[PDB]
Amino acid sequence: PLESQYQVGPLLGSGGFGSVYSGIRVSDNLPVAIKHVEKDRISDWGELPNGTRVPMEVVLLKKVSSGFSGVIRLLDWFERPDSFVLILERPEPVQDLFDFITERGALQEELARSFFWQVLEAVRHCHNCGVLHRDIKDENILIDLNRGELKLIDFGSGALLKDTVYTDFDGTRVYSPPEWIRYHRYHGRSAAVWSLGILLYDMVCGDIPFEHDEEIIRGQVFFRQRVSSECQHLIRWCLALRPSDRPTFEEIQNHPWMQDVLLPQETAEIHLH
Ligand SMILES: Fc1cccc(F)c1-c1ccc2[nH]nc(-c3cncc(O[C@H]4CNCCC45CC5)n3)c2c1
Repeated sequence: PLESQYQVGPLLGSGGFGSVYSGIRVSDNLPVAIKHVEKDRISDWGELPNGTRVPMEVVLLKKVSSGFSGVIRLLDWFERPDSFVLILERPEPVQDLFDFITERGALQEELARSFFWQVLEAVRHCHNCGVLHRDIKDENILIDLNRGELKLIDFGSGALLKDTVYTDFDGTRVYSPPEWIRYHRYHGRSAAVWSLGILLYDMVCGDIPFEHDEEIIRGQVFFRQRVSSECQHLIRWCLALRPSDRPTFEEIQNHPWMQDVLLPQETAEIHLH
């Protein structure tokens, strides 16, 4: 079942998401990632078209898993007595964006643009498929270093997308919007756009803009690195205090800072190889 089909490799890491291992699919030597989650730690359950009780993460991944490569593909999954196991794709060589930024510091704007654009395409794809990630951040983005392609990972804090208010949140606090901090209420799209402003700031400054609740609520952005005025403007727009003042995905991608994006392969050749 799981035992024979996959050869298990080293532990890649563990956290709120559970424990993830490197691995190889025995049949064709396909590189994979093997993710284990205990049932006790799963608060958010969902149901398949089969009518089967699984972790919401499995529901969400199946809804977004198609030829589009901006989201990590779910290859298979298994239930065990006290856990679920997910077999996910694994690009090779790969590095998560948090580690990449830690090593480089602030990213050049051309590179940040390419990366941010790909994140946007991936988030739009999720939203089109009825899925809200709810934990967009550097740690949850992988870079395929050869192709220069980014992938979203870890849908364990996600939800079905809806147009009504959310009153639960389980993502990362420092990426969460002021309406959550103050009222424990938010809407999907506008909260996602706030997290994208935090992410963009992180890319171009090398760290997140806010640490404490009061800074989030105050929403005053200070630039610690040299950042173009157009990029500063896009960031401040994404981080508007009122949800309804934030741009739509379309407005973000039509913003002047976002024009003439590099292709992924060009991005790898210039910045990654
Ligand atoms: F294979 C890898 C090597 C180095 C870093 C990586 F992130 C990976 C990798 C490759 C394929 C993957 N598919 N899914 C994951 C995954 C899923 N959920 C969580 C998660 O967390 C990792 C990324 N941020 C830091 C913590 C982490 C354990 C290392 N990865 C995945 C990861």
